[PDB]
Amino acid sequence: SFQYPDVYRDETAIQDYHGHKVCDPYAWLEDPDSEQTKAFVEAQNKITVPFLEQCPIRGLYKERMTELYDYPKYSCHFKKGKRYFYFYNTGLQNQRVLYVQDSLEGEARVFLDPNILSDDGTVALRGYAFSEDGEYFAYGLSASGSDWVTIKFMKVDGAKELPDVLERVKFSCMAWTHDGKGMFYNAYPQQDGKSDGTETSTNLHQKLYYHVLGTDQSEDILCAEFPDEPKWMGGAELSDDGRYVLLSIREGCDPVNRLWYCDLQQESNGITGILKWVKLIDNFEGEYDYVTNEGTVFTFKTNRHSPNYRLINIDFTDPEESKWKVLVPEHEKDVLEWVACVRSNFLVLCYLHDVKNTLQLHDLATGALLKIFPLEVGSVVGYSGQKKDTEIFYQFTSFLSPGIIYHCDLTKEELEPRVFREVTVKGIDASDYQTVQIFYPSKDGTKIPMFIVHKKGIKLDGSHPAFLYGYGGFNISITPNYSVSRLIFVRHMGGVLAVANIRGGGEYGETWHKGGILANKQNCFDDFQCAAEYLIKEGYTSPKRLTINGGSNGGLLVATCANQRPDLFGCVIAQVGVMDMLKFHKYTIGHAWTTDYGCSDSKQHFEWLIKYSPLHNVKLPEADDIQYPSMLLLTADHDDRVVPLHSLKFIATLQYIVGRSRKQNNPLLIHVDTKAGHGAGKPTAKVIEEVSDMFAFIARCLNIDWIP
Ligand SMILES: O=C([C@@H]1CCCN1C(=O)CCCN1C(=O)NC(c2ccccc2)(c2ccccc2)C1=O)N1CCCC1
Repeated sequence: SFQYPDVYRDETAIQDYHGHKVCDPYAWLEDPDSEQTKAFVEAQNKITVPFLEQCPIRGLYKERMTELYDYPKYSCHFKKGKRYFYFYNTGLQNQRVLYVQDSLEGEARVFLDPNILSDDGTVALRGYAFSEDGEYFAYGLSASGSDWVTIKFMKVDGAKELPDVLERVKFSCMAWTHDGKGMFYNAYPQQDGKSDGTETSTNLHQKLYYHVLGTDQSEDILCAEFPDEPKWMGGAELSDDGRYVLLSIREGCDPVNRLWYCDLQQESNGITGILKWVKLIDNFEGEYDYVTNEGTVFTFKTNRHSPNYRLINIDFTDPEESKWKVLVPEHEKDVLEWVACVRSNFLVLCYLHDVKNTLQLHDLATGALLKIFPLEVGSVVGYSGQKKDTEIFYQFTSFLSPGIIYHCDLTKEELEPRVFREVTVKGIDASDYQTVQIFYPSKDGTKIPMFIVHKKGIKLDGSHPAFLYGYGGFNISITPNYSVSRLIFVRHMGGVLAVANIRGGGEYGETWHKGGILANKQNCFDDFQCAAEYLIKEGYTSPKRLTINGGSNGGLLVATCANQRPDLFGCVIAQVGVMDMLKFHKYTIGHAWTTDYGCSDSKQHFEWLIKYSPLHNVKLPEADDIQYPSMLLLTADHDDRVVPLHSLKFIATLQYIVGRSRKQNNPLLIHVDTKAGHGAGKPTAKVIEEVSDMFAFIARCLNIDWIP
């Protein structure tokens, strides 16, 4: 009932990659500003939108979604100075709001409402930092979902807006020096062309500046720069005593960093230029994440010779590795997620035990286990408690639990944590659904964890629509989260939810990470393909009714699996994904992902990439009874994280190579949203629209009837 647009093929766009010749006939789609690209985007949306709204389930869904998603969304309370703050979204607000109250008992008042900044909610808060005395506040503002940030400042008492403004900020830190004179932050060199998120220009030479309040940005002090290394990025932070400036130098997305420090008492007259950095750890062999310090003895969470991480103390007066003391040895199985120091000498260790979180209280001096905090199965997605705090707050979330915030007064003999707040989403009955965690072997036998959710009592006859989700990369762990959107799939679409913790992530330490990157990248596609076969063999679903979803790095995942095993799925939703594995390093911050995929500039890497690159491996099955799965690619014009050209070229390729076939009846579509980016800061209204599209696609393609 619909035909695809004619898209010019530049058959002369041939490039040589180490003796190999590859044709990129839609390379012209790499210019966001051309009239041709604009005409192409407008045309594609001209066929997608209608098709999506033509589904009577789309409105049913959006309605249901609007009611179920309408619940109070709170964040952990956190104390800065003598006041308390917490984010709160009454329900369907575009962006959450920052509240402030002088007392846990006192009345809270609005502090910062990003909602009065843009009628549609596409201006989001991206990063904030309070001054040591909690008397001054700084926050980053992002428009249309770009990573680019604008740092503004506020006076806490009275919530007065200051005139200071910092531009050209991206992937920056925010560290105030304890004297309250200024803050450290990162910026990029003023470059030609635009800088609003629609550009594809590569970000290099990020520098470290220091901004003194009450001055103009032209006056900022350059405190660190690496002109010999364009890719390095140095984030800064102050130690608990405000005496040292710790600079973590990073290159790429690997769990490793260089560690230089600066003794602020050694600076002749303060911060007037490039600091007298001491190159403590001058290499990229391991990650060193700062926890706390006592005098010159610093406590760090590291992964050095410890794939599952551990805590170690370093004395800046005797730095020799041969002298580091192990505070909390590495666990043989559990991965030490993060650590916090609270109440002067308490350590909060959060572990990942079989894709589940656990909280324990340890002693700083010896590092001995003091207490375990009971936690049901799920994850901790919120926490507050600084070294100066005498109490802690943490938020628990699961597949059927919207979230419980717990409190614990650490100044009491009996450390009994009590429930501070508990959210519930009526219209959904947890008692009706069951969560189960299984382990299935992959092509090489490696047992892989997977979560499974569905209504109780379902008969495993492969007659149920299944939704399999996954990421698989960059040391990212997919733990239990609440998702109204997905629960409506189970309840009103009789579907089965399942999440595979395939290799490439960090569910099992760096070892797990390295098991799915560079040369072992194919391991990620095998693990995920095996999870689909498992669900099909065990009776949960059938290929014709199995949908797979992934976003960003996970978009590469599903896009690649569709290419390698199209017979295994009946629907594919790839969100803002990577498709051109040959040039991803050429745009914006793509050069950073090479530590996981490699670079096509190397003849050794090229060989791995050319084997799975979604864009270069589209091919119509030779088998007559086999066609490509229905496919929906979601992208946006301001995604400066993963440029849209990846999806643009990939779709053009699909419709030409496959869409043009006679046996192809399954639609290959794309939707390019406007005024939105990679996903962070996306307004509540745009997000309701997105899921309504995704599930309208499934229901219409798999022909699923709604269940009241
Ligand atoms: O968005 C992404 C991936 C995954 C998440 C982070 N990411 C990024 O591409 C992160 C880009 C920006 N960035 C770096 O290039 N290094 C990080 C870093 C982030 C996480 C882990 C290690 C380093 C950094 C540098 C200095 C100081 C602090 C942090 C950072 O934020 N992808 C989209 C396409 C596939 C990968």
